[PDB]
Amino acid sequence: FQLGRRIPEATAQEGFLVRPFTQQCQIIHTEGDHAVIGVSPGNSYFSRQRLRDLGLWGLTNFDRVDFVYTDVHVAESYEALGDSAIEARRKAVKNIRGVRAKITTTVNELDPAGARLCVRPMSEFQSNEAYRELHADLLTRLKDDEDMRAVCQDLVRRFLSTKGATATQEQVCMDYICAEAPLFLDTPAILGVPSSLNCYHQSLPLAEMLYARGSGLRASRNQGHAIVTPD
Repeated sequence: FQLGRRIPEATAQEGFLVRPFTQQCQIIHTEGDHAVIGVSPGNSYFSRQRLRDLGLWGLTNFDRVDFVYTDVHVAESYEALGDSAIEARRKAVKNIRGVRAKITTTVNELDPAGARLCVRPMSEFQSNEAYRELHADLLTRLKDDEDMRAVCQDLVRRFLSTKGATATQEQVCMDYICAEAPLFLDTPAILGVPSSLNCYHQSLPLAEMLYARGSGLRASRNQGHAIVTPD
């Protein structure tokens, strides 16, 4: 249930349906500067074949493509689901090795020279100054603004109710989403590209806020989101 006025529909491209979240995201998709293909560890959707298909779709449609796999708050999520701390870390380490390796093989196969397609962990952005400024700003607004925070908690509970939940599961999920958020706000600032489309096979839980009309916390005018699913 999207809140904008001319909701884009999906365009079929190299085996995917690409659905930009707003009309302005569709302009960014058409610019073809940059895509982030976010990848979650422990998620069987990201098979070797699906990653290859994504990487081919990406290089066909953008000048540059960055696969970014989430490697932060993974052990914490497994603990919040009931694993011991030791076993949560064991499984996080295993799932993070598997997704890193599948992506790395993909990228070596498609772009041996590392010219257009790159993979990196989400934690690598912790030393990026724009990422750090985006993250701190987001945390400060949540701390300072309880109405904005309440909207984000509702969006977290909606997202968890699909995948009820405890306070701990909510808090860890908020942490996990806050850590990805700078790439959903301003990948152009973090990666130095003209514009960027942040792509996933489900809409981002905070999309309704970050890509909305009005004012508040909003993604950069050069940042877009698309939902990208197999045709």
